[PDB]
Amino acid sequence: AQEKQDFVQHFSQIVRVLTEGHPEIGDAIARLKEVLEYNAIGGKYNRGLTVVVAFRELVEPRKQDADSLQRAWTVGWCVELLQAFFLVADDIMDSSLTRRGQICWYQKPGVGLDAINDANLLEACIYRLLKLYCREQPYYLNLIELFLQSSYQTEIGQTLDLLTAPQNVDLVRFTEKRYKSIVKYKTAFYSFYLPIAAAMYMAGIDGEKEHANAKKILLEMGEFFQIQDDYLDLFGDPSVTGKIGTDIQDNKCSWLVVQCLQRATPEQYQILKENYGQKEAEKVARVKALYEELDLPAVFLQYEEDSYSHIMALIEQYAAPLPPAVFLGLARKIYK
Amino acid sequence: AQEKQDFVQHFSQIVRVLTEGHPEIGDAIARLKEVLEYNAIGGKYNRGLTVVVAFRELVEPRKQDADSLQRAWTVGWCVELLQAFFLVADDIMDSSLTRRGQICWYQKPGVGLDAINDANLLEACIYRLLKLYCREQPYYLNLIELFLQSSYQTEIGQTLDLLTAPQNVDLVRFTEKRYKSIVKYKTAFYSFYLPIAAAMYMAGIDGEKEHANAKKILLEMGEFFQIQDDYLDLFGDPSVTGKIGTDIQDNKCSWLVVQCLQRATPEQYQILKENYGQKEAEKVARVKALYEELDLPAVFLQYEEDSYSHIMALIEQYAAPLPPAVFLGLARKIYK
Ligand SMILES: Cc1ccc(-c2cc3c(N[C@H](Cc4ccccc4)P(=O)(O)O)ncnc3s2)cc1
Ligand SMILES: Cc1ccc(-c2cc3c(N[C@H](Cc4ccccc4)P(=O)(O)O)ncnc3s2)cc1
Ligand SMILES: [Cl-]
Ligand SMILES: [Cl-]
Repeated sequence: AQEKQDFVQHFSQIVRVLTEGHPEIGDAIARLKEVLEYNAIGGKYNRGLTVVVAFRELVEPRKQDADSLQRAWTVGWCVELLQAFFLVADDIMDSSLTRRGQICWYQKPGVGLDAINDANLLEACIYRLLKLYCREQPYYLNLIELFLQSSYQTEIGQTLDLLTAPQNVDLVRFTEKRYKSIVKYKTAFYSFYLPIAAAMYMAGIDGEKEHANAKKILLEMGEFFQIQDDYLDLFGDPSVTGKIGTDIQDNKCSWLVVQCLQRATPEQYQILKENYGQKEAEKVARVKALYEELDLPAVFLQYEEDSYSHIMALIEQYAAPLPPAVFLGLARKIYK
Repeated sequence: AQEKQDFVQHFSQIVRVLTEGHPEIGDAIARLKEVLEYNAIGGKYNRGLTVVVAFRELVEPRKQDADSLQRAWTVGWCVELLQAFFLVADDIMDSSLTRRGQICWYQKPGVGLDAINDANLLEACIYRLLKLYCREQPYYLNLIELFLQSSYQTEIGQTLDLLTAPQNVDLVRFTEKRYKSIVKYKTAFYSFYLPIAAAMYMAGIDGEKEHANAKKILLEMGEFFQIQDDYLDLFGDPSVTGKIGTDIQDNKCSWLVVQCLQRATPEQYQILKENYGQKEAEKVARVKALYEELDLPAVFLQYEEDSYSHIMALIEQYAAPLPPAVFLGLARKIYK
């Protein structure tokens, strides 16, 4: 909330600029506006904010002029638009209903599958903003390359997930090797690496060793973030989190299920194969209870402590010559 | 067919390279292969070929080494991948059934809406190929900018079309101003301008006057191409064309309907408002017949002659200092 204020006020500009002497596309543009208003707003904006906070921590207080700052808030919003893009499109693919307690864009009367083209525009906006605000800067190409690669990392990932978890009831697919691989591609690169990485390029730090080291820390934070994300879906107090859960109820390849699958006598595979993915609550319950009887909440605690220790070693070994404050900023947030 | 041979043999490489020491994404990559094989192949490859033919016509026979040529066949394939991307995604949005006489990707058993992520990968491949083959070249950024802008031109366009023509039976929307605007954004930039424009950049011709002039010729060729595309859907002998038509049968904003709407007594608006968009053949027929009784086939002939004259004036006035052979190559094809 120290720099969240200005970030969200700058949105109104993002839209002003994306929406304008080419008269008869005017209507398409109208609709672009509606799209962004509804789909870019209403999150907690952490990823986009990471770019701003990191940019401030990374630069000479000298070279942080109004223009510099203009570009940090933008490239921050470019990340929130990348996300909206995956989110709109995944929500169609998963046949989701709500998101941020609010009806999904594609479920709205009159949108439906038009949401496909809408998502594509969310993505297109990224590269419009980069041209409008950074075409001049030494790191212009680096930012295009980054976003593009982050998109591809993410898409490869979603493909893996879909292949793993048919919305075709199968647990043989749900392995640790595979789960780590899904999380890395689908959530970790775009959620942890993209934003620090963007800030670094903006700072003129483009050595692929520096990035090699930053990615290493960040990708592991990404694993924890998701593994914690999967724990809370079930056991996390829904008021503390802000969501009912459908990890079991929707045949997801959770961390939970992966670890239960690693730790279960055949007689237990069945009770899981019997009620994982069912709509009935009676069924949703007799997995939860199996998880509880495998002390998995306790196995999570064990992983959280290890993970934590490890992030700090990685920060110790690889943050240099960046301020650890970049990493500890994130670590603080995610280890709540 | 003079240079179509090598173009289609080079595909096999395109795939070899897009699909490879990161072991557990291996499956996602498998699937990418399936995606491209099925969706990049089976067209007539005109747009991608335009890049190759234009590259040859545009360069010093000196500077056309194996490497140069390697990059022309690629950036040609980059265009065929852009198209596959719009095509897969539009075919979902339109609830289409077949395409190239062949079941659409999304209708295949096990694909469905996963086709969304599949289309996104088709698009991602463009930028992988550009990095793999051109990162070094002076025009690398120009080609990224071009493709990105061509994507956005196209998406803006599809948005306009969707807004115009709810798959909501309305003719008031179907105007000439609007039709020209749909065709320009949705089909003309990516089909005519992208490929000549790509070849020019590859040739080191990047002046925005040169491109200003090339786009002018090409966008008008784009209008004709589509306007002819809409004529043939109905009256075009389906063996000469290679498609049954559902321009009327699917409430499309055709050239036909636009011109019939411009030329019709109220008593005729009704007969159109009565049977445009109906599945029944009896209904599909009593529009066709209205079109015939408005001598629209004859109005098409009148437009084809004018259009033709005009393309040549535009070529006369704006081709320089490019070989007219670049433009007359296309004009020859499209004016069949
Ligand atoms: C780079 C980066 C850094 C921090 C975060 C955080 C997300 C988050 C958060 N998420 C919400 C959902 C959620 C995720 C994980 C745990 C609990 C709730 P949403 O996506 O509805 O804003 N909730 C509470 N604190 C945090 S911190 C994300 C990315
Ligand atoms: C830049 C550019 C230049 C020429 C073409 C052509 C397409 C085409 C063509 N299309 C087929 C469909 C069709 C379009 C227009 C008229 C008749 C058929 P498809 O997309 O199944 O390959 N058929 C016959 N000749 C041609 S020439 C496209 C782009
Ligand atoms: Cl400046
Ligand atoms: Cl070379």
